Amino acid sequence: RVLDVEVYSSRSKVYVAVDGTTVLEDEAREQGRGIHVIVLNQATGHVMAKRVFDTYSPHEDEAMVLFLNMVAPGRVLICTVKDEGSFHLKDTAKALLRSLGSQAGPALGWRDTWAFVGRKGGPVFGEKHSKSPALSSWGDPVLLKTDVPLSSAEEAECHWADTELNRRRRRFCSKVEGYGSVCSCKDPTPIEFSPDPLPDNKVLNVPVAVIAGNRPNYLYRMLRSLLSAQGVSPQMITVFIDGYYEEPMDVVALFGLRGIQHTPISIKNARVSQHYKASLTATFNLFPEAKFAVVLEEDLDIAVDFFSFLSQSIHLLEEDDSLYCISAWNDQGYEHTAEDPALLYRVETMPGLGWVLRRSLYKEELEPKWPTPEKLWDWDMWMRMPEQRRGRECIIPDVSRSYHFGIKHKFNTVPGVQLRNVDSLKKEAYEVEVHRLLSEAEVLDHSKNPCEDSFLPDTEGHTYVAFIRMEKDDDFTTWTQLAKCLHIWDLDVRGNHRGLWRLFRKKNHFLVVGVPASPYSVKKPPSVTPIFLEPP
Repeated sequence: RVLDVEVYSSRSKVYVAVDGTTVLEDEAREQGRGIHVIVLNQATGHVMAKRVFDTYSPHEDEAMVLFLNMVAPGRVLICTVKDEGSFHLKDTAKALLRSLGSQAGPALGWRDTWAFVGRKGGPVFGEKHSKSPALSSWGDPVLLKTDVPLSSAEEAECHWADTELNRRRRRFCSKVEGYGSVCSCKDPTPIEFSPDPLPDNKVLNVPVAVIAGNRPNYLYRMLRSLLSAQGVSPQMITVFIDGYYEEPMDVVALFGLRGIQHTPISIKNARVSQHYKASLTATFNLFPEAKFAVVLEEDLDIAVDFFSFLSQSIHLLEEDDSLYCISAWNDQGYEHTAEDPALLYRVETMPGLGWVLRRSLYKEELEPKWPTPEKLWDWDMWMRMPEQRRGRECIIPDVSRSYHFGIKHKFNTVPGVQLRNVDSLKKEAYEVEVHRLLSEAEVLDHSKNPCEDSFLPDTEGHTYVAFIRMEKDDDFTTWTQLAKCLHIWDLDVRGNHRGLWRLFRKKNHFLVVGVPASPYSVKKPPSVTPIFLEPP
């Protein structure tokens, strides 16, 4: 058979139509702006992808050239511009549009209305161009009646060997486009992974909760990092999606993981908060013998040794009840302030971004008092308030084991790292080592400037101390200002332990103590006057 595709380019609206039923409209007044790309398979005409690219605005043309390159060849692409798409098209995008046999596309100019439907890899089916006769005038709205030959059920599909990876590959690859080489006949990229097994692994039977929304592109990247991490048990992973969006679920099914959907109790940050609640209770219901639960969000890269790092450290959670969590994320650990991968800290905060929650804490304290949907509080800020944290601390590594790729942070690439002196992070033993470190550490010149490298001797390996004005345990004026000029996280006050911040400057360990609030002011010579910085 053959498909009557109807595409339409206009000033304020834009639509497509596949055998009588239009699968995308957009008469909205301020939005949708740029080229709209819709993608429908070549043997049934089902939509596999829907896109918008603001090439009226800079650099979205680069998003489009990428995406069209990720679309499998043979595939009928339809384009239909509205409002304006010329302004930042650039030679590269016009070149790709030429490649797909479009000639009115590469010559697209100011506020033109242009519609193109055609096959990727030839040939062209219908192109329709409209020229803006004046610069305030626009291309007369265009409508393009093309009939599009339907291919065999066999020529649209990729004939791989019948491995059931490739069975789930085909169920994904025939449903959504834009994921590229995972859906390409030749050189098909892997859909399961061969992570080196971690021996002595204590995190075997800890569930992994993946908190995801309608960002399938992020979640695909996330899961590939995760299922590649040393010692993963995909059995224990379940991806909680907040909504009934099918594309994020198809990515879950592509890797063959367990996917839970949740009806969005809204609004805003309350809505995220309720998804976290729902997902957490759900994880402990799917795994009632589970003492802990790993919580990862979909916008995170998972370091190679992430489960190596948890297995070594998780005994601390049950042996030390003054611990709130274990986190993979050092707020202060950027590439220039973090160095030791074997090293661990205690901090009086709850960083999130890949963390371990203990079952007892959740069902005995947190879940009963979890904020109602009426209140628009961030879940993590609420978990960091003293009624929830109750003065407990979180284990973090100096080099993080998660990377946040949403929308310069140091991230561990070395695998199978042996953490040093793990048991020295129980409450009292950590205090032993802290004092130990201040007794061996060389005090600095506190009349020299702390914001420049001049502050630290030109050396590597030594450990140093600086003292800053912290009048109360609530006075972070000087530290916030300090934080800014070393170019690390500055907004809120993170990584403090009894008034002590641990960081690295110029490959040397570097200790900041707030005087007099911190109980470590005892280590400060009377000669030294505590450093103080004011803001504006």
